[PDB]
Amino acid sequence: STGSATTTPIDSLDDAYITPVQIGTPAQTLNLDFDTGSSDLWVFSSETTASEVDGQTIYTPSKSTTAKLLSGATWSISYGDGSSSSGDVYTDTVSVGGLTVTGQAVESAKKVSSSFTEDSTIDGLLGLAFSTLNTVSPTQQKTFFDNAKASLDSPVFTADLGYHAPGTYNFGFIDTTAYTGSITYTAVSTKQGFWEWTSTGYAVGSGTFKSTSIDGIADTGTTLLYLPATVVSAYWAQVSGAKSSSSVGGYVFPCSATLPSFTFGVGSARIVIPGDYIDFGPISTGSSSCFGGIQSSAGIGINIFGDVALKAAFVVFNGATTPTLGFASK
Repeated sequence: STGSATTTPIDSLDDAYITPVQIGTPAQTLNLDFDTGSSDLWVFSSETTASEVDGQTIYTPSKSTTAKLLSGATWSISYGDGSSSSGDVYTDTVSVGGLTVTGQAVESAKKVSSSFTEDSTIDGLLGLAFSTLNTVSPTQQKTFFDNAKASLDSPVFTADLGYHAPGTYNFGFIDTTAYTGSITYTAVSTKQGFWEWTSTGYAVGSGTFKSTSIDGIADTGTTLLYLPATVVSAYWAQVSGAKSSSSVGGYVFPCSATLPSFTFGVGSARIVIPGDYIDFGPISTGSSSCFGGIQSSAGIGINIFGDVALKAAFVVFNGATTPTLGFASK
């Protein structure tokens, strides 16, 4: 089997992407944030504290003939950005782009933090990291991909995120029309539960490539590119007037600037992030200070190849017995 679904930016900045997911019988379609940095499929629901729902579409398990309470199971998750959610668990039928999993754990939120409430466009998350990170207790549950894997034509999924435009998540096949040149594959460590890999270096604009190992994660659920402070300083030094602002929370730059590209290495291959991908717009409405899309990972504890990086590539998440990651230009 295979699946193919379009993923759509939630706003004009590509802060996140939503993908429609069918849950239950008859189908209830919710727009979920596919997150290769976490491993829980959770949804706003009829159980979510009413004051914490503001415009989201909810899953109502009592209206699904295939929903079953997973007795005694609870979940609770905290994300890198400080947001969180928790609740109980149902199993139900879940379909993405025509690919169906029966008995998928659907984690129903009883509580969500303010950032979730305040974002009316995201109805929940669909985790695509390794199932070892799943938070369900006392019996850990499998991700949608882990459950689908054996049925897929090939044990892979691909992320093809758009810049200010829709893109695609495919399951079970590699669309050879969706990228240019070849796909370069690189080793993955699953030791921390992430799609963790080592970039071979970087360049700023038309500058020379610096060969240096940068360990980080491929994370579709993180907006920006978070890299070591040395790398990030070298980038922003090429933008007149750019500075790190503790009050704003990172590097800002004059909105009048033209940003240089940023290149990262994948083995001997190179992925180029155009400068415009690094512009996250005014820090507040009407400001002439703009927020940068490359930020320091210092104090995160890990480097993160988030959407800024991934949307410059066609990315293969290869879930073979020994997982790997592939990157192609597009």
